Amino acid sequence: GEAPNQALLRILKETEFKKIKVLGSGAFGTVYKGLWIPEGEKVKIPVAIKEATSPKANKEILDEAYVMASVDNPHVCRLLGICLTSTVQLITQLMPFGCLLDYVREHKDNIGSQYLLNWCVQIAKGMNYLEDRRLVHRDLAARNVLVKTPQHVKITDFGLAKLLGAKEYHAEGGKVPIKWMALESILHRIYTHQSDVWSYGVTVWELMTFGSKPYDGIPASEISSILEKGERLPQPPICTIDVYMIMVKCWMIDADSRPKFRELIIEFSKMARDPQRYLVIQGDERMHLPDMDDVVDADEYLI
Ligand SMILES: COc1ccccc1Nc1cc[nH]c(=O)c1C(=O)Nc1ccc(N2CCN(C)CC2)cc1
Repeated sequence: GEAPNQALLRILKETEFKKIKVLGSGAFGTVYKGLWIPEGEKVKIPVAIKEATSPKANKEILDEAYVMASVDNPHVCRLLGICLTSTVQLITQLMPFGCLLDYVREHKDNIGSQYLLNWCVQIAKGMNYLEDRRLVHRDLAARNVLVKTPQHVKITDFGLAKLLGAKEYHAEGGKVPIKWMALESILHRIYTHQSDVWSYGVTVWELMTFGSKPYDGIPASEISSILEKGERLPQPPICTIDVYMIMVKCWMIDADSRPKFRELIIEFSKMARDPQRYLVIQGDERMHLPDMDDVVDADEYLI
C-alpha cells in the first residue's frame, strides 16, 4: 500500500514549560514566547507556544500538529510537542527574529545580496524537502518564513499543507491568499508542488523589494484577469535580468515549464557564490546583520 507514518507525537506537561511574554495575538489565536524545561534533563529550550474552546479549532490544530510532527529538515519548522490543556497548544522552536517579511522591512538598510540569495537557497531547500515528503504547502510567502538567526531561516504555517499519495490536490472553499497563488489554483482550486513554485516566485519578489505588497491596491478578484492577460509582478530595482528571469519562470501558465525546487537550489547557489553580479544594492558588503547557563537550542536538543 502506502508507507506507514511512524512519526512520534510528544505530549508535554503544562508544568514542564514556562510562558514569558506574548509575541503575537492574532484573530485565529495567540503565540507566546516561553522556556521548556524537560523532566530532569538540566536544559532550557526557548520555545514558541501557539494556542474559547471549540471542537472544530482543536480538529484543525491537531491536523497541523500531525503535519509538523511528520517533517524533519533544517529549513522546516520543527514541532517539539503538544500540551493537552482545555485548548491544545502547539510547542515549537522559538525563531527569535520573527517572520522574514517584517525582518526585511525592518532591516532594509542592512540587508546585503549574500543574505537575500542565501535566504532563497534556504527556502528552496526546505521546499524541496516537503516535495520529497509529498507535501503541498499551499501558503508559502515571506510572512511564513521564520528567522532563527539572520543567516538561518525556516518555512512555517502548515495550516493549509496537504499530503499526497500517488499528483495534485483539489481544494474546496476556504479563505486562500490569491496574490501568492498559481493560475490553476485560482481558476480550478488545483494545488501541486509546481503551484508552490509560483508562490516561491512571489516570496522571492517580496524579499527583493524589501517587503513590498504584491499588486498593491489591486483587488483579489482582478488578479485572475491580470494573470490571464499575461501580466506579472515588476522587476525589483535591485534585480539583474538573471534573478528576475528565475522569478518570471516560476510564473508560467504551464506548471511543468516552471523550475523544480532542486533547480532553484542550484541556480541560487551559483548566484550566492558571487552575489554582487546578481543583486545591485547601494552600499553592499559594508552592510552587516547580528539564567542562560543551561539554555540549549531545539536544533541541538534531540531524543
Ligand atoms: C506570527 O508568526 C507566525 C506565522 C505563522 C505561523 C507561526 C508563527 N509564529 C511562530 C511560530 C513558531 N515560532 C516562532 O518563533 C513564531 C513567531 O512568530 N516568533 C516571533 C514573532 C515576533 C518576534 N519579534 C521579533 C522582533 N520584533 C521587533 C518584535 C517581535 C519574535 C519571534
